[PDB]
Amino acid sequence: EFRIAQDVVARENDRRASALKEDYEALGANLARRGVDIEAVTAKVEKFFVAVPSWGVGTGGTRFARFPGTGEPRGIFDKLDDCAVIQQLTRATPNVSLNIPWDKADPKELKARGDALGLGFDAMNSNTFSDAPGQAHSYKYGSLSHTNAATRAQAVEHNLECIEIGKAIGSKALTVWIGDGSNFPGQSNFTRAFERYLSAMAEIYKGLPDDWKLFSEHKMYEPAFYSTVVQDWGTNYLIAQTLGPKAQCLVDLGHHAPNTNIEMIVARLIQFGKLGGFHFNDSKYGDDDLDAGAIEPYRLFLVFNELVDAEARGVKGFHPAHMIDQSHNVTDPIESLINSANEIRRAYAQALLVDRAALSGYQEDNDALMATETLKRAYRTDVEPILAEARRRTGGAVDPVATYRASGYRARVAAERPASVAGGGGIIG
Amino acid sequence: EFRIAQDVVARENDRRASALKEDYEALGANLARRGVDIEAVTAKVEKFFVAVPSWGVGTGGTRFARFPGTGEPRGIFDKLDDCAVIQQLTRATPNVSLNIPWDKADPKELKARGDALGLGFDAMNSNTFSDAPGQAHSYKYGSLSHTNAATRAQAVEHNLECIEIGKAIGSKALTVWIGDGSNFPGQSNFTRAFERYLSAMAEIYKGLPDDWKLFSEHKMYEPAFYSTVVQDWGTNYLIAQTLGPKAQCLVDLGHHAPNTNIEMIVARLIQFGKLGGFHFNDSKYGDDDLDAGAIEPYRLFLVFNELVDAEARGVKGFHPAHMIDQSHNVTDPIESLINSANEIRRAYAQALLVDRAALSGYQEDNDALMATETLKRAYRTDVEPILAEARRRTGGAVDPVATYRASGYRARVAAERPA
Amino acid sequence: FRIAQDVVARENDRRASALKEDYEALGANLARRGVDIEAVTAKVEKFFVAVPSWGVGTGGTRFARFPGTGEPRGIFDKLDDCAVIQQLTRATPNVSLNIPWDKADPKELKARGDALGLGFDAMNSNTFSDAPGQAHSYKYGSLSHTNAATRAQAVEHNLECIEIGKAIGSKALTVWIGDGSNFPGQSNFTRAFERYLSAMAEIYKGLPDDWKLFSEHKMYEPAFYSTVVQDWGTNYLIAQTLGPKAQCLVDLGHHAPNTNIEMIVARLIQFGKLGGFHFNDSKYGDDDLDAGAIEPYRLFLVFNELVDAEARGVKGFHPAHMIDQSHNVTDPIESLINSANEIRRAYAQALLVDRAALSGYQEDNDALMATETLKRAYRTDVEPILAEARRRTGGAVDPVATYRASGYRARVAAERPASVA
Amino acid sequence: FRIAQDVVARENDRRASALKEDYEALGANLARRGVDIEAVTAKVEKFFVAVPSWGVGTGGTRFARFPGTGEPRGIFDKLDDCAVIQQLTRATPNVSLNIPWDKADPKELKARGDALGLGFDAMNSNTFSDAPGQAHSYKYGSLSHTNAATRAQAVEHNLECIEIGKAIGSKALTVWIGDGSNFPGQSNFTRAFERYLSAMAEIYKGLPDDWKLFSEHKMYEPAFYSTVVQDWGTNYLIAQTLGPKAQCLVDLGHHAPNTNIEMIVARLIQFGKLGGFHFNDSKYGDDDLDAGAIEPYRLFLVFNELVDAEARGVKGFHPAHMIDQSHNVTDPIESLINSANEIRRAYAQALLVDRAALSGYQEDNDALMATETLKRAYRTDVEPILAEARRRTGGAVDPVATYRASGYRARVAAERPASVA
Ligand SMILES: O=C[C@H](O)[C@H](O)[C@H](O)[C@H](O)CO
Ligand SMILES: O=C[C@H](O)[C@H](O)[C@H](O)[C@H](O)CO
Ligand SMILES: O=C[C@H](O)[C@H](O)[C@H](O)[C@H](O)CO
Ligand SMILES: OC[C@H]1O[C@H](O)[C@H](O)[C@H](O)[C@@H]1O
Ligand SMILES: [Mn+2]
Ligand SMILES: [Mn+2]
Ligand SMILES: [Mn+2]
Ligand SMILES: [Mn+2]
Ligand SMILES: [Mn+2]
Ligand SMILES: [Mn+2]
Ligand SMILES: [Mn+2]
Ligand SMILES: [Mn+2]
Ligand SMILES: [Mn+2]
Ligand SMILES: [Mn+2]
Repeated sequence: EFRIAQDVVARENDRRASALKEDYEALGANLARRGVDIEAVTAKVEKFFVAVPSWGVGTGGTRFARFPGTGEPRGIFDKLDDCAVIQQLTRATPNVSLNIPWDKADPKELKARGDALGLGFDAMNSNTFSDAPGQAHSYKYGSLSHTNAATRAQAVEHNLECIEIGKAIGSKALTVWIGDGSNFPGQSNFTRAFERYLSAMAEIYKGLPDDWKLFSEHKMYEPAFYSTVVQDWGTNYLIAQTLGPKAQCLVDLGHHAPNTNIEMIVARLIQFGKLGGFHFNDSKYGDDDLDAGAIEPYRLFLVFNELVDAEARGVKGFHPAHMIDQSHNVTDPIESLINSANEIRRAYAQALLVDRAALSGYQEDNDALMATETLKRAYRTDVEPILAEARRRTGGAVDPVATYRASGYRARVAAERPASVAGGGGIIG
Repeated sequence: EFRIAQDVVARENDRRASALKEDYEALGANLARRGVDIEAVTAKVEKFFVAVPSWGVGTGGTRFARFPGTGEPRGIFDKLDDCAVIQQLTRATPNVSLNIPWDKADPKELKARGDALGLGFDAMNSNTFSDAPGQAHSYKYGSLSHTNAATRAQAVEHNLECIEIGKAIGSKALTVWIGDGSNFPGQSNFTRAFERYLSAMAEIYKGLPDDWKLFSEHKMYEPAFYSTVVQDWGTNYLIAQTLGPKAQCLVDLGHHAPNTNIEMIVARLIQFGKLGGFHFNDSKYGDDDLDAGAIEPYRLFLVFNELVDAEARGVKGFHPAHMIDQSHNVTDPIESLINSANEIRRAYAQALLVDRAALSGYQEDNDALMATETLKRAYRTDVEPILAEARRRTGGAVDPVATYRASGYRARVAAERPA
Repeated sequence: FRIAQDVVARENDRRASALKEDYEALGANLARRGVDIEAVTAKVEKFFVAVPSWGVGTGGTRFARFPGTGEPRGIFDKLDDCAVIQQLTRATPNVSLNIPWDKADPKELKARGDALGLGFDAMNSNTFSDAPGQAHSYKYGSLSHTNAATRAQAVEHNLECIEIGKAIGSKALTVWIGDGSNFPGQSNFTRAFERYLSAMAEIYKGLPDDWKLFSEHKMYEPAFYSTVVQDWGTNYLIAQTLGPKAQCLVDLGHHAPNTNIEMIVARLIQFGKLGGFHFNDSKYGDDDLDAGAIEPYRLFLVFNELVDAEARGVKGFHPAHMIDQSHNVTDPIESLINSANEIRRAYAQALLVDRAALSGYQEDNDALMATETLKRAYRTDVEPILAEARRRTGGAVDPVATYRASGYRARVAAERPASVA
Repeated sequence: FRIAQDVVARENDRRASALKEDYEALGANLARRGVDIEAVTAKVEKFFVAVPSWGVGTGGTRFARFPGTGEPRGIFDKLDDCAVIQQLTRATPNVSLNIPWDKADPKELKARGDALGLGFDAMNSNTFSDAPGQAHSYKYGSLSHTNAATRAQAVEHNLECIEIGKAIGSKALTVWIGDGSNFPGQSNFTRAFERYLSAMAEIYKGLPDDWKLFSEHKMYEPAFYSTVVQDWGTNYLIAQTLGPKAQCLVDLGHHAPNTNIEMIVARLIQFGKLGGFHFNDSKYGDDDLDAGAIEPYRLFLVFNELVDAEARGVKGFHPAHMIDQSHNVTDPIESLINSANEIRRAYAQALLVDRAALSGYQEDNDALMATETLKRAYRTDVEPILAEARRRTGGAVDPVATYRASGYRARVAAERPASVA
């Protein structure tokens, strides 16, 4: 299937192939003068992928309000039709992460619907941070770390169910993020709470296929505003080290304390082989979940700088699971995921342009200036031509968001899907 | 009328009377040694009030979920009943802060309900951060500073409506907080948006009654995640200075950047007569909206230190409006509000024990240590006996939450309000 | 007796009647809550925190340093001042030394300590500033410097600190370094850490059987982009890699804005890697302000974790308590005196927590009463206990006051010359 | 000429050919975008940023300082080093002096400056550290000190700074103080601020008609609890209270974590009180790192505000640009060279922003395209424009590379004595 009319793609691409040729040829000539074959970079770029969050093709909100756009996806199947667009146009998101029970549906259908749309399935995402209809036990005071054995068991039961559904759709991992924490001093005993969590997580580990991975994800706060059981990579690490070889750490860029050097944390987890994967997005204040690289692009480059360095240093057995974890509250969800996904590839490409040998040289002789400049020369290089050409050759659009608006897709699904109503967000009932 | 049976309050008070006498008298003995009449403090304490927020009477939540308890208030009228409990037991919340359209109801009836319940109404809170049913223009991209004239006109009109309702219930102020901002660089033109906002607030100021005040409330972020038109007290001051004398700044404790010295911002505003009021709550990470004092009680005391100091220095016409802006996601909203209110009186109480003569002296001699230590001798004093005696003398409960749970009130309203 | 016994006496007498009233009032009040003020005072009496030798002198910032009168000229002077603090508070029997700032003949240090009734806490190495003669500079690092020769020299200095430590009775080595980078790309994170790990292992080898090696993390400063030991997570990896004797030292002001510090303490305790603390208060960065002066509640919440571990019966849990501060605008001695009191104050209040009730409210997810349970403890003015504790052990009911009355500062001011160049 | 003309020429001819390729490529790409590359280059050529006399010397922290070789000592060595920066970058024709640090005979300063091809930017008073002989200490504050005489001394010093300034061609006086407190209660916030506003009025009077007075805010350091001029809010209160000649100065690293700095800029511009900037970068606090070495996009966003100010043709908008960094682990010159380069880059890119389309996407609340419109400019490698601008004005294609080729560091190292060989 083709969510976008192939003629629209070819059309809009042809309307740009002229400029693209110039820019590309000019950049390839520059990189050439720098001992780099723009063709090897491009080659690698077309093969780099990140997963799109199913809960991301819909409009997000805040506790204060939600302002839905038009043609909002009604369910998981609609959401899949949308991601198919992002993939067709960028060729960088051939996989979708699901959230249960949100995208709960007949596995045969999901798998079937994806095969038609040319989409696969990334890591399963359990949900014990909200109560579903008929749920016997509330998650108000926690889930996997709740003081009630029955509630923890139910929480464990859910994650287990998530693994079955994923096993059936082709998923190879389970990411566990919970809001388990406390809003007040004394409310929780940090130790007992964690101990409970570790044990509960241990039972989930048993139900993990032999070729699967369990990813735990840390966050400093929200929904818990005083303490969070899985608050930082430190704790996260302790979890991965305890659970077993199949348990790794998930790093969501916007979940760190103000000014945290996030790229070091990536390196530390890589060092001890516990970097399960990422959750790309950007922010300025807290867990803002903004478009990848929209606020701090250099930071995103520095995170990939560690990733490429490991990739280059022959770090055997290093295939992190990349995913986009964003909330689009004031833009078309599709356009954002499209560009956020491209910004990720931009960062990657620039990281592949760094003179690794020259860098080591400067690090070794403590030449701080040239070291940081060595990185900058790569970051400064406008890799758009490479990202564009990569898309074109793989059958994507030279200019993704442009082709999309020209295809009219939004007005289209908008005419097929019911109208959404703007409402509160959760600060009150 | 009394939401809580008077016989239960009396019972629960006699039960603790003996102890309170012991503690109060020991405290009086201690304070007299420090040359402080415990009586004069109790006298001022039972006169300190702070209004409860209607939107805090029910369980709040986050963008990730909302976990309601039992007997949640069905509407504004339910909320007023629960606010009546809070006032009956603490005698510190004789007023309620409403939000329109959230609490929209017939002014005449709200007024009626309030009078019967012994409650009054504090500043009105306009709501142009969310779309009301039927609304012509969406506030998705802003309100008072929206690029589209029609949307700004609609925003202005909403606030003017808010003024009409409040005039009707005995309210004398309009607090304006908006989420206007941008989530991306370039998405907005900082100055132009601000210019629009000022122009829009100017119109509201124009329709403001002359026995009313206009409070603007700054916030660093949320809902906007890159820029916010009214981001800090700097922008806020510009705003109030421009609008006129009836427009002041409202300080919400959790709306500041990390490590910000908030008490200083409070002094500065008083110095330039632009401190309209507070939105009390506590926090640790962002605008957490936690019970006041539950995270940083000392920070709360320092804010009150500036309030009590202003009165000491002689500042005139300073009567900031005290309000509680909290969200209670995992506790009985009512019990939370009860202690938050008490905690606020606690900070005020201790700030009144500060020997200003001694303090001033150490400041002049640059004796930093004795200076800081002078504040600490006040803050370290357990003033609970004074807070309890004050409630006891004014019809309240020695142990508010204790008497509340003994009333089984929550079980009662949970039966009257199917879930 | 650095302070005349009659001064201490006279001053205690003048305040005896009030201490009696407040103490007995607090005793009654506490008795009503099922707490033995007596049992608390007795425990408070035995809570000791080590004073840093480098804190008894006026500290400064990169912009300036405003010394006071009577600044100590050397380690022996500092010890004399440390004895003033211990005599009056009775909460600081030990002193933490810094090599090479305090380097001196171990036998004289030991003798001056014994004579003053002072012992020596953990030894602190210094490879964050060059010393004269140094064959290699620590500009670009020390234990993790790219140059092996530089790392060797850092390792040697640490072993040397151990030797000095053994002679004066010390039982641990604390290692804090500025090693890091100010520019992205300057250092290869992983490689700099492997180097450090390799260097620390060697130091570990030189540890006595009854010694411990403490690694202290810090988010930034002097490194402004990356610090090798940046947070408790990296710190944990170090403790776990080096061995049983290796633990983590937590300095309150070394964390990112808003970091829940008490949790980290809880985490290290659970995994047996809580070596000790460096107490001090802060508001913006590693301010090193007097403990409890800014956030007294946070201090109490850290101690709540400390007292709870005891309550859970964690075995082999004996963390090293030390005060790590800089006093830039007060009399170093007066600040350390009160900082010591604030900590005993936090500790005291932690002991007043009705944990049986706390455990109840926690299990019942009664968040409000839970938090309220801690507050009942924290809101108690424990000063009478701290003062009575001092009296019974020969300290001053009002330390700073007795110190001012003794004219000590003025005395040492007339005895010590100010540094001119 | 500090650096040899044949070296510059040599290094430039060496890179001139490839520069041509890149430059013509950008002019091409910028043409298909509707931009005249030669228009940008002409403006870039005239973008100047003052160089701090204290920046040419290796910086340090409260823990240590590792001076490099050939350290300039005394204002004269310093001017000689700043001259290297101006010659190779051509973007720093003027120097900011700090009194008393660079105190000397005005006539000789002015004389030495013309000899080197340097002017003198705003004067910088210093009442945050005590100088030898000083009657009163600034330990507890200067312009806001509680002691009248201490404040008179500060006023007078600043006034002296204006006189030194008038004699060398300076037109403004920047006033940054450490004044604040480290403990709650120590200072009475309002009273201290009143004493400061009163003293500042005194200085204001000494300002010539064309002279301006810049006050600089800082969240913390050296004060660790509260600072008199803590934020831009207080700053504004000061500038609008002292008068038309007094404006606010904004040092990028003096803001609370996560603060939106470019917005503060806008707000001040709109109100005619943006006196100028102090460029540098940070990640934690006032790290005072090389501009754009940490968050280059933020530098651009600040500059996007500065450039838009030109277009909207704003009034009273004439910001004094100064670099205020501290180089602790690199050659002070090389750093200042690339910092001044990074600043021009920001400017160059902000200048490529299609204001028309931007404003278009703003009114339509088309946020994604709006942000993408900024990304199109910022994403453009404007180095070819930077090098070309340098080449046309007598600068070097690759400043640091030419600097290194000139072997200048080694030269001054041989002329100036270190502390140790
Ligand atoms: O904040 C929550 C984390 O980003 C999790 O990955 C979460 O599952 C995601 O936001 C979708 O719910
Ligand atoms: O962040 C919101 C501010 O605190 C406002 O006062 C708001 O109206 C209040 O929180 C109600 O939601
Ligand atoms: O920030 C530095 C840490 O406090 C270290 O413990 C340091 O060695 C101490 O301050 C003494 O210099
Ligand atoms: O003294 C160095 C500089 O650093 C300070 O933080 C301020 O930026 C001020 O400009 C001062 O002159
Ligand atoms: Mn995530
Ligand atoms: Mn940042
Ligand atoms: Mn998130
Ligand atoms: Mn508020
Ligand atoms: Mn804090
Ligand atoms: Mn709020
Ligand atoms: Mn320390
Ligand atoms: Mn420290
Ligand atoms: Mn500056
Ligand atoms: Mn600075």
